[PDB]
Amino acid sequence: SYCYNSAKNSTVLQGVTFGGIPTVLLIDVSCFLFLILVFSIIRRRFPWLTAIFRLHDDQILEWCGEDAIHYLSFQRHIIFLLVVVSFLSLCVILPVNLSGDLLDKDPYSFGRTTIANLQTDNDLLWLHTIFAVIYLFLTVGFMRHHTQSIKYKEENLVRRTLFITGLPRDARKETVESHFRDAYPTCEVVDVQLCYNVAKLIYLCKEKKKTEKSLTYYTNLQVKTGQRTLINPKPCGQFCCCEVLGCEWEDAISYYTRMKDRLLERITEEERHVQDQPLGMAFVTFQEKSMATYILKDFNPQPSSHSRELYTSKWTVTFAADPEDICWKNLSIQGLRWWLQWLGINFTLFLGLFFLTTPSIILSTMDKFNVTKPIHALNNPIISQFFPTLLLWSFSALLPSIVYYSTLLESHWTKSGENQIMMTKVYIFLIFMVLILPSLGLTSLDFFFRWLFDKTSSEASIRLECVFLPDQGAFFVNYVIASAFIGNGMELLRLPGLILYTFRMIMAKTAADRRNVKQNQAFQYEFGAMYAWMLCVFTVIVAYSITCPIIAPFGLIYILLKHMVDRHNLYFVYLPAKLEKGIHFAAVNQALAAPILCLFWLYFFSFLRLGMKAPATLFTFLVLLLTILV
Repeated sequence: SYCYNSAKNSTVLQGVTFGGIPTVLLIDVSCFLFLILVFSIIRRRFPWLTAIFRLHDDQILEWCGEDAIHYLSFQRHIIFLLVVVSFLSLCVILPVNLSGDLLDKDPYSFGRTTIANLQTDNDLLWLHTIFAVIYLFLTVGFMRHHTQSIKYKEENLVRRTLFITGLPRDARKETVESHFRDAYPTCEVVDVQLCYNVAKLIYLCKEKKKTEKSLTYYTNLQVKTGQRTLINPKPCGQFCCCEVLGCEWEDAISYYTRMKDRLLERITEEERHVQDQPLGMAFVTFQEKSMATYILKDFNPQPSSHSRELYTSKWTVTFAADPEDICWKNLSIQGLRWWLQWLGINFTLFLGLFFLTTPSIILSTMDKFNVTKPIHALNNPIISQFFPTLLLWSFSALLPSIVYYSTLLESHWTKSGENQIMMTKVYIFLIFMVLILPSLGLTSLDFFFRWLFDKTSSEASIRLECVFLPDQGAFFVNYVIASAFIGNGMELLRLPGLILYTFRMIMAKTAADRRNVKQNQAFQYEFGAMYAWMLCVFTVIVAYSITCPIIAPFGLIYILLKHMVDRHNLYFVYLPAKLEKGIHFAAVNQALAAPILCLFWLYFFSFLRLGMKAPATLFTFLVLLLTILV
């Protein structure tokens, strides 16, 4: 007498053969091995497994980048934490999940190993919650240790210049200087430089420099070949093989000369206009940092004779960044528009997340909507267990470039806030794209299915105690394996990278041009992107640790697959480390979110299964609140 009672001589449809995890795994590893085979061929063109069998931790610091050492230290800390949690979870909590009767002890159903196979009116889930908290301390300790592995000294002394926003457009340098003298007589200013709408000027000068580089290339090509080169200036104009209306061929030197002259005219126009358009922005540099900091905490003000006309109450004052990194070309989009521009991008990118992950989930349950005909209808094990998973992984792989385009479009101010904020906005969107939003989606899908089939269609309401993801949450398990074998081997071969390789070698000017292109063949290692990827998959793993612990070992494999691969990725192909120390600290403050999410989702599923009447729900609420506050 347990959930999934029966149908008329047809059993049930929701059950799956061990969530289909083995077969996809086999398929996955096959592709992985397939990829590694190609890898060998690639390395025979541009086994080396003995290298990873032989790599050591001294030569990497001896010659390669310094920050790669901290990245590998974080990788080692994560692998140790994951192996500890795997051997601590599969030992106790898997037998605890198996010691229940909601799945009727069916032979090869995934749900028998998940939290779904656990009585709601029990005390064993207390262990869950206890388990769900001890992780924190464990993880915290490990993360704390990793901090002591880098212990970067806090030195960011760029504080002699203050960036001030909210100044009136009619403000003058003399007036603001007099205001600072009056409000802060003990504080003396060396220089005030008002910011104007130069942005448009920057943009034009960037296009001039691009045009000149192009002109110099075609002039040097003529001089070398004696031939005039015709070009098509339309998008994709290289692929225009035929004189069709819209594929006009022009002389390259004549085109780029005319473009340069038109850009020069517009630059000279804009240079006259530059003052007329101030931003009400200001930079105030100082002899000493301490007076600037004094003004800063004072604002975080002292009246002057020039307080009223300068609208001092509307100013926002911060420490000015490095003058060589501040994006002037993105400073003209200040004001509420920027804030609106904010919502003008992420939200639509948010609406992107509903159009790439929701498909996959649908293919996961495209055969589980009739909630009847329960006679082994299911689907081919290739699809609905693997194909949606691979599709989700591929969309996640395409996401970081989309986030790069979005961050460029939203036009931030400081270049420093273009990689740390980049990593944060890739990690958050990845979490919202694989872990939280898809899980909520298919949990609500199971709610719909249960309302369609379980005791509601016949005479009553929903028996909500046995509510869980369809395939009993097998899907993310596949994802982890899809991120471990096919995903990691795929990342090893860098198919976007090799596509760029082939697309740059095929499209050229001369057949024998192997000298060029190869100069930019290798690219800088994007520590932010790979940190965000590892943290996204780690959140997917640890989030379902107290729940559906079969993922816990599989995710371990992932990080191992990652570890070795990134070692190779940090020795042979990709460039050495260059990034700053802030990214690693942010990544340290990133893994702490995974067990918090795990606690939140354990509480969420417990509250979904059983109401708030039981003291367990109240205990989960209070403990989640206190750990979140701390």
